Amino acid sequence: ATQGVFTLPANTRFGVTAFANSSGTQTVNVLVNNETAATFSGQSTNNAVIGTQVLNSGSSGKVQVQVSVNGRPSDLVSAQVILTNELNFALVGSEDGTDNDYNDAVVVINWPLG
Amino acid sequence: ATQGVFTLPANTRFGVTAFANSSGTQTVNVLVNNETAATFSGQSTNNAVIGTQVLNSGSSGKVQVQVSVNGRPSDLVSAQVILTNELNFALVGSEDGTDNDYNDAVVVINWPLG
Amino acid sequence: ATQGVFTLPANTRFGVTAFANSSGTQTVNVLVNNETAATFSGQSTNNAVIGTQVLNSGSSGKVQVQVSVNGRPSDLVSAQVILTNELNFALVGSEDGTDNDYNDAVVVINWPLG
Amino acid sequence: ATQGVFTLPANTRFGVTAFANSSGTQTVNVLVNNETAATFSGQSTNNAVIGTQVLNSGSSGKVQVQVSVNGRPSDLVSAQVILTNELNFALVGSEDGTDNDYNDAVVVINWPLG
Ligand SMILES: OC[C@H]1O[C@@H](O)[C@@H](O)[C@@H](O)[C@@H]1O
Ligand SMILES: OC[C@H]1O[C@@H](O)[C@@H](O)[C@@H](O)[C@@H]1O
Ligand SMILES: OC[C@H]1O[C@@H](O)[C@@H](O)[C@@H](O)[C@@H]1O
Ligand SMILES: OC[C@H]1O[C@@H](O)[C@@H](O)[C@@H](O)[C@@H]1O
Ligand SMILES: [Ca+2]
Ligand SMILES: [Ca+2]
Ligand SMILES: [Ca+2]
Ligand SMILES: [Ca+2]
Ligand SMILES: [Ca+2]
Ligand SMILES: [Ca+2]
Ligand SMILES: [Ca+2]
Ligand SMILES: [Ca+2]
Repeated sequence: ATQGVFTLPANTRFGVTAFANSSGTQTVNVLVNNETAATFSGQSTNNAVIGTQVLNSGSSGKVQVQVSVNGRPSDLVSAQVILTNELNFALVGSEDGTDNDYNDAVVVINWPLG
Repeated sequence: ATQGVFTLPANTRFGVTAFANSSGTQTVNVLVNNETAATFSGQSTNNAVIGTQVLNSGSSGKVQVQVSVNGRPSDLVSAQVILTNELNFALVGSEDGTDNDYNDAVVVINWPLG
Repeated sequence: ATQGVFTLPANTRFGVTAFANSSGTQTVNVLVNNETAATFSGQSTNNAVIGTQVLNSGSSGKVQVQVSVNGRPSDLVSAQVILTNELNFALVGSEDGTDNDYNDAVVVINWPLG
Repeated sequence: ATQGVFTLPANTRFGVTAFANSSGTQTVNVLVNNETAATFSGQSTNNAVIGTQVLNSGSSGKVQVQVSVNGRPSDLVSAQVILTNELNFALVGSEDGTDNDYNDAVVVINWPLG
């Protein structure tokens, strides 16, 4: 099944943050309405934040997270969780190799903000 | 925080099912747009299904689950999880006593159907 | 990534219930420690419960859900959610065709029981 | 029900990161085995990261997140989500006022690392 794709309420600000846990340099691309809206690049094996930014879901509300290492797409796992019918978390994990820890690039999207 | 309240897409069919794990008789009430739409009553300490039904979220999409034992409201815990940005689960747990297993009445709402 | 596999606490009773939403007959197989422990078969396009049963996670705690239609494995989506650090839900969705509603066979595993 | 408490596997490294979305200064305290292990303090209404750190769950695996503003405990909401039976997210939201957006202090715990 497709992973890393989330439908957020339209024209809503959200945060996107990425953590790295791999020897390979992680390239995280965030698309809004199928167009790049943010790109984070970094390397860490200690969960360092390689990027964080505030974006707007726009008219479509479509947000997609892509993760690649040296141009090769990583395998993604994702899900959305809503707490008290208000607080949203769009979660993404990714695997660039064979150990399957799926934490090589961890992306967290949260809303609402403010 | 409020628990057991979920905003579903409008006019969408969904399933609601309740399981019981308590000495006390569980009364599960499901409200749609603040009006009763289903009521399940049963007793089991072996996770028996005390009720299952198909409902429609209506114009408001507001769905609220209430659980009580002998007229006394149980304490609720809940959350919504979305898989592959399509499959939805609105989950509710409830505690009628002091052991805090929160499974006395377990309610699962799922959509889409068909 | 692998889906439908969950590690439950050892020797713990859990419930497993399956719902069907497809023209095709759904075959849900539940494995505990890689050995069949339950099999549900049914057909419904109205979220009917095609099976529910209480199982024990055993010494390994490994539980895997398989879904197939006419012998063909469906594509699975899954996740585990824990509420108040006590109530557990192991969720599985499955797609047997091309519309991607992933509800053809919906499986819910819950614990603790009693 | 109690919120903000999570049982992680013993002696496992995990990351904890906090975001702020409130006029009030957020004080996030992380306890491991009931003893303070990290404290973040900051103010932002734009989801700024007020802290991030790597901790070890220790022998007990008990991790608890506390959030307060000017010494007053905020109301918490939380849940744990596991993807592909490997990637873990312990999520916490908090409300310091009356608008109930529960994002005043957002805390994300993730593991495994490396
Ligand atoms: O080479 C990539 C590899 O780097 C290691 O340090 C680990 O983080 C692995 O999970 C990852 O797949
Ligand atoms: O008396 C109510 C009580 O019944 C027991 O059998 C357990 O199921 C408890 O969790 C529940 O609170
Ligand atoms: O033929 C299989 C097909 O049956 C339909 O009724 C729908 O439930 C589809 O989602 C499913 O894939
Ligand atoms: O004064 C506290 C208050 O600050 C505002 O800016 C919002 O972030 C509210 O959600 C928050 O409760
Ligand atoms: Ca890896
Ligand atoms: Ca890794
Ligand atoms: Ca109880
Ligand atoms: Ca009980
Ligand atoms: Ca289908
Ligand atoms: Ca279907
Ligand atoms: Ca607030
Ligand atoms: Ca706020």
